[PDB]
Amino acid sequence: MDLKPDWVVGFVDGEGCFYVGVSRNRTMKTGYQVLPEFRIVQHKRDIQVLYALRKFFGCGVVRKNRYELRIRKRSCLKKVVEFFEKHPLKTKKNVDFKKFRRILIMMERGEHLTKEGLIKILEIAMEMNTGNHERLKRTLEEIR
Amino acid sequence: MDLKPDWVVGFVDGEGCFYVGVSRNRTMKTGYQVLPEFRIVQHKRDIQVLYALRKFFGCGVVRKNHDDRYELRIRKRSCLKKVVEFFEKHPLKTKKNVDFKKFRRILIMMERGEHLTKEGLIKILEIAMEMNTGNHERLKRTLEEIR
Repeated sequence: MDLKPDWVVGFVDGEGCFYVGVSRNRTMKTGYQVLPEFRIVQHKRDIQVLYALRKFFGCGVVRKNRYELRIRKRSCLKKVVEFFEKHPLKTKKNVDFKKFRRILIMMERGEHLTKEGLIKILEIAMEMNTGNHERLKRTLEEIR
Repeated sequence: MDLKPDWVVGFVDGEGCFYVGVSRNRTMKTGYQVLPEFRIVQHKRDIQVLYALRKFFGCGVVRKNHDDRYELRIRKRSCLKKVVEFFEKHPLKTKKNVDFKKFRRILIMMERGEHLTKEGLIKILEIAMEMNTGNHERLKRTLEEIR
């Protein structure tokens, strides 16, 4: 499988998901962990595409949920982010992408380690289309 | 917005559906009309993409689907022909290509008028049933009516 960058942009506009989860994790000073992730889900008949996309980005995990390319490692997410800056998404995923990127930058620069940075991140995540709004709302309430 | 061909391929690989329906139609000697179509469904916030694809192909209708969803639907023979020739030039990468190839075979058959004959229509229904679309039991009932 050989994939052309604009083919990848099209496929991700269609199938890709930029997500930021937050879970309780009382090890963290703040009490919470932010979990950004990028995911593309395909039926098993198309698992080849998932491996081809892993090869394209040079990183990621292909796993069964229905199989998934899931990217969690910040180094790998960085490559994803710089790909989509050079080759922008076309749908509303572009807007989720930009919030996703902003959170990733904040985390790389360690801003999530303060109460105020965590709060800022939660607010940005609540503006994304990818679920968990009520859940983000409830953790904002616990932090305050 | 303007789209690049490779982007269209990528997007259709992900979200495209090649559909072959059938309905009764008394004006046909065979008693039925095959209705191939290409559809792409999106949430309403991405309505703009549907109009971009419509502009890219230069044909098709954007319409409500259900609830908060909308569709680009391409049905007219002259438009389907433009879709077929596009994906001949720029092949799909996923197993959407298998559906596409079955879809193209059917349209080629329908251009040749094969749907006007019993055996030609039967063959079309049989190919449609090998496709990954949610219409099998309807195709099956139609074959039973025919026989």
